[PDB]
Amino acid sequence: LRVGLFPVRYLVGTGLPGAPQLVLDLMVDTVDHSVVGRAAVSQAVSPPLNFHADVWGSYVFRLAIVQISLQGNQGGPQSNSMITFYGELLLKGDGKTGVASYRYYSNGSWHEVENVPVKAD
Repeated sequence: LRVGLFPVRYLVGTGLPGAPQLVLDLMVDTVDHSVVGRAAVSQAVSPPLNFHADVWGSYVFRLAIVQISLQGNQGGPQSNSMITFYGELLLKGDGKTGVASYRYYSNGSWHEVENVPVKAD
């Protein structure tokens, strides 16, 4: 409801057959430097991976990287559900490309995807 917000969609992954794919639909508040949105992790493997989380975090600019830290769960930050997602995006300063790592919880275990490409749109 305040002026300072914009959306952005990031596709995180190598894009290789059978590789994990993370889609982040993010809201960015350029005043408080805060971020909120959704994470979806899928993989065209057998069985199908359909992981989802409400995510939140913040961004920081260092001179040129824009670093976005995210964590997530079922419901968001006011929910007391366990954190099931952590992500760190190291985007180039234009906010359109970069590298990312993340960890997600599924089937009683953590799964980590490290240093994969990031693109917007």
